[PDB]
Amino acid sequence: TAQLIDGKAIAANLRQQIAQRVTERRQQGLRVPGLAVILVGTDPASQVYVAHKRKDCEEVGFLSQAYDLPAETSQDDLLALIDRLNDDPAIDGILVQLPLPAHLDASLLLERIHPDKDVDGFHPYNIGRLAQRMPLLRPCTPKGIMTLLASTGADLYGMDAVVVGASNIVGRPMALELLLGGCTVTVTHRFTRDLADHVSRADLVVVAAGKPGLVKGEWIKEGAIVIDVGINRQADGRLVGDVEYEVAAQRASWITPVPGGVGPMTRACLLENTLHAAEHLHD
Amino acid sequence: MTAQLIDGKAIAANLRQQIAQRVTERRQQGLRVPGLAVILVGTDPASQVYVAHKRKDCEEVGFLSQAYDLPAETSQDDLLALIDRLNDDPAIDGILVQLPLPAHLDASLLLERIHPDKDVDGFHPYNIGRLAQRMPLLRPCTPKGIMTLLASTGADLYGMDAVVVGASNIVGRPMALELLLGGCTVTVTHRFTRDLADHVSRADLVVVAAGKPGLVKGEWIKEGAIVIDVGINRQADGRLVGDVEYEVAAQRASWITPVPGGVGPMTRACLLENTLHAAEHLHD
Repeated sequence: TAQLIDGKAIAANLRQQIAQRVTERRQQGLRVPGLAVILVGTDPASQVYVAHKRKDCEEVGFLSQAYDLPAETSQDDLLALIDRLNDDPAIDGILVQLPLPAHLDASLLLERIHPDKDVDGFHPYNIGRLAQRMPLLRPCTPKGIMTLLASTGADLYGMDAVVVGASNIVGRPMALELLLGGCTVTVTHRFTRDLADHVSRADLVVVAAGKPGLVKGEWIKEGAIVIDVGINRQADGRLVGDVEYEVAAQRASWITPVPGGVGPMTRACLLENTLHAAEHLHD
Repeated sequence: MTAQLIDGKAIAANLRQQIAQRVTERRQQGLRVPGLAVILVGTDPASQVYVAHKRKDCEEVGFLSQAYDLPAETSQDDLLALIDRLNDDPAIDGILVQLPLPAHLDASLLLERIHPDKDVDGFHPYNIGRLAQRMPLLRPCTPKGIMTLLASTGADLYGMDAVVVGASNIVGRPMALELLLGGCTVTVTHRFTRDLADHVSRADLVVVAAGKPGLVKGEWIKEGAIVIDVGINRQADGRLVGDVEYEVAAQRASWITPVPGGVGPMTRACLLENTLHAAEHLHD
């Protein structure tokens, strides 16, 4: 009964729009956006995810620079690579594939990225800027979920929204995006006393919990919008989502099927960030 | 009527002593005294008063003070260079800029020039982002102060339903990030919120920062709730009437802040606490 949000189709529309914009730039003599994607180590998951990023990068016609470093690359060498990419005016976005080898300080390395080239958008400065209602580059997964909400044509102003999975990296950012978008926002987490009462009052539910069946379909308010993205922002391979779909779908006005498009939306908004950076932040 | 009163002025005075006693300990032990550079640009009467308050407190706890009372016409570039020198001075732990600035300066670019490291006010986007991701560097001082007020009640914030009334306010978002880190379930409301009463009346903890007299009705307060009413002026509270209807709220709340209360002293006290922390933990 609920209409379906198709994140995969919206991510494709978004890649298509970015590719066309890039074609309008290149004919106009404007610089093509550059994206450096850095991989360190052997992790099969990370090789697959990085591969999807670069495939999406090529489709959209960005200038791209691959850096497939070996796992024992020093922290300092990696800093010098990030220092050099910041000072390269041909590069608009710098991506450091996660997770990184144990010896590497994850936070130090990621925070070395100029916030205006941090197209993932989770650099602390970027989240802080979102927090104070003037984002530089928005965290791409939350941004991607706002795009999902936008496709429903719903008016978020005054909507009671609930974010389930505060502990997740997307959770706080997601809350800041929804507040920016006009919603009253409740954030819940593992220690929330009565999740059912919070969810049942919500016009909008965003769940990123990685806990199958956590949100009962009975908790969903009639007419609610339900976004179920789990904890993997790069690829959704779940057979069952955090929300119990059947009943949820009987009551929601809009729902994301599971597995859904969180990965493609995340990559699309990542590219969208790279383009914006080029058009707006780098001259 | 029946609510234990949260006294922010007492707590702030108590906190200034501790900073003072710790400074005297460092001074007795030959360790470096924390340094605070306080910048004032222009001559706005309220801004002069507020820096005065900051600098009285700064001298009370025995910090090294550097005062920059600059003229209102001071160039943005000249002010940048001032910030640059202060950033690299090992004697200076905290760099503070009194607001508002004259309108001709890009106040964001200047405030962001400060190393989050020396941002003792704590509202640098980096600092707010670090707080957002559960790994705070220097905590925004007004929200930190509200967390201290709450800690003094002895309450367990874990699984409490908290509501922050004032998203508009510069404190609102950081308040929410503080409350979440403290383990509350947190709802943030603002001018487009529907049924504000329903959100407030479900809350075990209400933090209001609206600058709107009587906005939150005392009848909306949950029985046994903790109620913090700090208005929208972080440096002073001169309201005759608060955001919460005090008389009725006091009959229902377990703890409540009187109004006019201690948001200002608490804010300055936590700013000073961040300077000490900077000195003891972030610098040499």
